[PDB]
Amino acid sequence: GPLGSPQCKALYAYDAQDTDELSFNANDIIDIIKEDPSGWWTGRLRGKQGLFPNNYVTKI
Ligand SMILES: NCCCCCCCCN
Repeated sequence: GPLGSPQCKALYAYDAQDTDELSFNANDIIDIIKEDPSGWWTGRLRGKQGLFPNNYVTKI
């Protein structure tokens, strides 16, 4: 593609609340794998994959 694969930048830190969730720090860059319509997106960051709330991030 002309652009990289989709990413977003965390606006706020998120601490996973379940085993299927992803934790990250504010300003972390997350690779987006899936964008569920609920806003629970699937991301990868530093050797972790998991669900995270999209209201904590901004697409870049
Ligand atoms: N712990 C996250 C639960 C929220 C539900 C995520 C939706 C996944 C749908 N495959």
